[PDB]
Amino acid sequence: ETALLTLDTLAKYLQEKEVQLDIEENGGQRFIRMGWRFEMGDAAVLVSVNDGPNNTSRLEITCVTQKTYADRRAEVAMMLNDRNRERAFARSIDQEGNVWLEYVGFYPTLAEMPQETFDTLFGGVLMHFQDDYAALEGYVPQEGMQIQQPQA
Amino acid sequence: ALLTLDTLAKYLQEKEVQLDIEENGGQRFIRMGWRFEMGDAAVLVSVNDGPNNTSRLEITCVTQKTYADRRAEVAMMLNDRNRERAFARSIDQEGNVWLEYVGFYPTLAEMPQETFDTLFGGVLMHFQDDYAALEGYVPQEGMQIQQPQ
Ligand SMILES: [Br-]
Ligand SMILES: [K+]
Repeated sequence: ETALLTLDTLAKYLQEKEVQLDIEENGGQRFIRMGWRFEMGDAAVLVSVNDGPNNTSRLEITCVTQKTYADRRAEVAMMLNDRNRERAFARSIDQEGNVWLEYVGFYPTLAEMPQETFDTLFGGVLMHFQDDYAALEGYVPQEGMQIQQPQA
Repeated sequence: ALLTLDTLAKYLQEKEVQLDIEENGGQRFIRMGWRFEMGDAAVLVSVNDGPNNTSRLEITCVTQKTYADRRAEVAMMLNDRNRERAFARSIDQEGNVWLEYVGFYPTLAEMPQETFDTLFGGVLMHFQDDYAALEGYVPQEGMQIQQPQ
């Protein structure tokens, strides 16, 4: 009804789920920074809302592994390549070997952004990232991977 | 002007785009061919209405040129672009190159023509950039200068 796409609206949604976060600023652009501890390793999660021309804004969510895989770079690139076609989101491995998963959505500026939609999107990003992270780490627990993992 | 496939097709048709609406599986989608200076492409658009009152808007471009002989090199090139630029690039087993946009919206979200045109334009521009890099494109042929008349 009244919640629009702004960094403060998304921070509130994250706070409401008791996610610990800080709001930072580089250049002119503010962003939300979060740490996240997955079963198989730690990660950074970033969120920003960037305005553009033509009254359109970009919601960007980014996950990056703390762990690095520089010694398996070609192998990882091909694994991520196949997921980039079959699934949502954009994965890559950088020169240092950290693995990234990114989301970019384009919205009319100050579009309605309901809590349910953001939670679905955000949860979706984390679940896809966790799946890739589990594959890199060869993590395949007997009980199966928990769909909902604590930031802890 | 809500997010429905029919709305998006109206926006494209308003811009004189040639398109067909098709059904595969249970999902309807818009199918288009696109001509770039360095090669042709398939361009697909769908709106998939999912759970938690959230829908996915998907826009996909696929090169008709193929790069299977260069698969590893292309994969690394796309990888680096996937880190630094919008959207998700990949190369498939046949060697065709894909660029995907997958956006999440409240179901039946407002989707003004100005935003869709910016989004759709941005996808095409990014894909053209990648296609140009793959092909090493340089304008090869000049303007014919003979006038009307
Ligand atoms: Br993406
Ligand atoms: K998916």
